[PDB]
Amino acid sequence: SEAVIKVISSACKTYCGKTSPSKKEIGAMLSLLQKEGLLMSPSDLYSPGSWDPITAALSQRAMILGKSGELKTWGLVLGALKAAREE
Repeated sequence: SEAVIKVISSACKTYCGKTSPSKKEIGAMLSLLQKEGLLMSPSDLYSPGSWDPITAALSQRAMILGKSGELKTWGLVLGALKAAREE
């Protein structure tokens, strides 16, 4: 799951624009989406269609639990992959 972090760690710097996530966060997110039962692999981040239930899910967890670390990474990592498919 190294190629799934390089494609985002390099793309976010072009999409997010001085607002990319943290290297330690990316690894703490791609692994969460799996256990959460959202995706089966980190490369699934390139699947524009399941972000709906995934985005609303992480947004609800931050509230129920109270934290917002993982969700923060999703909101950013998604801000890039979203503009990717476009252009």
